[PDB]
Amino acid sequence: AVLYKSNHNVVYSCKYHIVWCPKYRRKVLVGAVEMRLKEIIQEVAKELRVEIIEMQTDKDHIHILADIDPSFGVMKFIKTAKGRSSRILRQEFNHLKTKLPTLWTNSCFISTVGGAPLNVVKQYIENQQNSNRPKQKEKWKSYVDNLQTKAL
Amino acid sequence: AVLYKSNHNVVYSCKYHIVWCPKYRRKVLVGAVEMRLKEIIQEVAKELRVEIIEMQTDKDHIHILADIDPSFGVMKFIKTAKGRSSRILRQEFNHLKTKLPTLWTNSCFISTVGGAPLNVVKQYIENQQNSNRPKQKEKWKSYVDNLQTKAL
DNA sequence: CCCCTAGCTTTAGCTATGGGGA
DNA sequence: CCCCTAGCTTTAGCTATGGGGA
Repeated sequence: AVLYKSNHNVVYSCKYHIVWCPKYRRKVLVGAVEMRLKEIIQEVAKELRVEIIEMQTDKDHIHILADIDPSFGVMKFIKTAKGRSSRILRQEFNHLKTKLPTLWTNSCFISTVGGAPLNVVKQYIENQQNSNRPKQKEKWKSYVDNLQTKAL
Repeated sequence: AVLYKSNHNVVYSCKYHIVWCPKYRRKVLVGAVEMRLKEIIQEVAKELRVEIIEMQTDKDHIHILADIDPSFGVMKFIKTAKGRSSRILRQEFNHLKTKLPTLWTNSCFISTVGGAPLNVVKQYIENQQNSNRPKQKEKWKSYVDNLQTKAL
């Protein structure tokens, strides 16, 4: 959910808007291709532990709203999503192979999305331990334990 | 400024709120230590091409609003920021070395910030080339040349 | 900005805060 | 969640989508 926890002690929420277009901004992302593209991206996300919040395509581009573990790195998810989908789709639909040198370009757009944390930041500080005493360890455990994670 | 470009062809704006607290949430980020802390983080940001939009400490924690090249990785800026400041600060002020086992903890808070792209995404797509014709190469070069970068 | 090579997956087709440069 | 180990910088003191587990 909105606020995750690293496998260790990193408290985060890293949502990214990602957008990239086919070679020549070709309008191939429709029908069969559009469907498989979304499926392939889905498999990559689960595998790379990326939370696809939203995802839609519109002929000459794909728009993804994703949550990504800051330790992992947005470009790793993109590298894979673009690389694989390109190999698969070009294998599945030949006009994507015979008419284009590649499926994608070396470009892509990325923007961080989120609003002023304010209170979330206050709760984070307040719950850090201020000693090794029992109460403190309990305060912290209760805090992080009540956070979302990304297994698989 | 707000919308940058990679050394290659990545059009981005990745802003992050970053917060970490001293070990034990000790209120040591004041006076001399606070000043030197900000100075150190300023040097690490410039060395790592990280843009510090805003920074402020407040006794028991430092708050940073940074813009980082998506291909660089948030944790590399934090690793160096926490890592170096700790080494230096504990070297310059002994009460930080004798009274604490480390300066920081293995925790930190990270949240992406920024609103929906909407029009910025439309302009991104509209300026992708749709062919190798000269006009398209001009439209594109023109677009990317009119974007911010991070030299040094 | 381009193209070239490394690096790694998808072993094709993508990124590298990559690199060098009429 | 903890602690251990390795990696890399600050060669101390931090992170690793790290690892393993009363």
